[PDB]
Amino acid sequence: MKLCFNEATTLENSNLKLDLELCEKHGYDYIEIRTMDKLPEYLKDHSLDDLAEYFQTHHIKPLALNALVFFNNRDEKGHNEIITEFKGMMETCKTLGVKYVVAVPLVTEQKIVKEEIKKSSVDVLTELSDIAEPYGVKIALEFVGHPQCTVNTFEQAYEIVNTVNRDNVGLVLDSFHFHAMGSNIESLKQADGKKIFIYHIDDTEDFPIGFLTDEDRVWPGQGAIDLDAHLSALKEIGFSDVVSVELFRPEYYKLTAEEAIQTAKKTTVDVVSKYFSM
Ligand SMILES: [Zn+2]
Repeated sequence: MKLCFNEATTLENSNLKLDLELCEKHGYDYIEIRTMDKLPEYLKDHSLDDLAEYFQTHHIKPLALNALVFFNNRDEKGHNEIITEFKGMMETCKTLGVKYVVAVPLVTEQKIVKEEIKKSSVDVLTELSDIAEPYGVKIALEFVGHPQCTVNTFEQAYEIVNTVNRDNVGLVLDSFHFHAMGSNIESLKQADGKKIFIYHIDDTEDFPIGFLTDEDRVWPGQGAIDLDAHLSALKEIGFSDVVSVELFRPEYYKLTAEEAIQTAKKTTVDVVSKYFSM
């Protein structure tokens, strides 16, 4: 299983240029690039070709672009924003050789029946799939374990992906999100491992579901998530391609970029290697 770094982990104490240097130095195989801040920032004094050249000349590679944000249940205008951004991301993936694009469900206070959220998510993901085919890029749906996220549990997200039924549409299994709204481990055990594109590892303080937010995450193994169950299930269903460490804890932004990157690696490797050869 390959090791990947998610820039959220050093959101406030690093930048893409530094993340690349340190992740490369510390044996990471992949990095997930943030499109809403890290990449634009990097592009202020670098070109996409510079970045493409970097990947061509170093071990580390770009696993995915992070977040086509709020793709489902949008009005005409919002849908336009989503499609326009995804089309733009396709060009970026092509230039940098990126394999995945993570998609995040709509977060809203509006109550929408599940069948409406499903129909919209399936229709939009199918449209994104159609767009991605000529680029060979795959879409990874990351359900978010938040009470205001329209798709917040594993089974709901899996049902959507299975209904889309496209080889280039899968899931991002994030341990925190799985735990955050109480997804059932049995649902994961019965899932097709091939539909899991990316595994985001993390952990969390033991607050009840509904109260949990991303700032509550802590390093893998230092929290209350039954990671043993998650890892055992992933192994059982055949997933084993990659694990990316994603944290949003303010506390860790107080560390240097390197301390965070090295700690993210050690905690992740020490937990995951008990189930997978890395
Ligand atoms: Zn995640």
